[PDB]
Amino acid sequence: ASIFRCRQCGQTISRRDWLLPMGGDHEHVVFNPAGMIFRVWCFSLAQGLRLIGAPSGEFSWFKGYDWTIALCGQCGSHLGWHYEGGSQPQTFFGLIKDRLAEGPAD
Ligand SMILES: O=C1C[C@H](NC(=O)OCc2ccccc2)C(=O)N1
Ligand SMILES: [Zn+2]
Repeated sequence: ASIFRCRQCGQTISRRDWLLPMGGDHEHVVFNPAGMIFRVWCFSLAQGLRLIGAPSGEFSWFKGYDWTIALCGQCGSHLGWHYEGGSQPQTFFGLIKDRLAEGPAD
């Protein structure tokens, strides 16, 4: 089983087997209105995160879902976002691939 950890501190976050094909693919290369560019990978489940702020629909990369910022719960690195449906209760995470390290369970 392949595991995703926080690249900064090694906190365990998610699993390759939780990748989620939102819109057809887990990977979305996106930018926010301020011009920050991210390679986002969608996961159905994740742990080790602290969510901050209120949910927002602003410029959501996944139509019909609102986002909340997700930090590493250990080190405070910005690891991505939590998404929740605006009209149904599904949830998932969009995590910044380059802020994760993928490797074996060990
Ligand atoms: O789906 C989304 C999430 C994303 N939000 C965003 O970039 O908000 C600003 C921000 C929050 C925290 C760290 C960086 C930028 C956005 O514009 N669309
Ligand atoms: Zn961390």
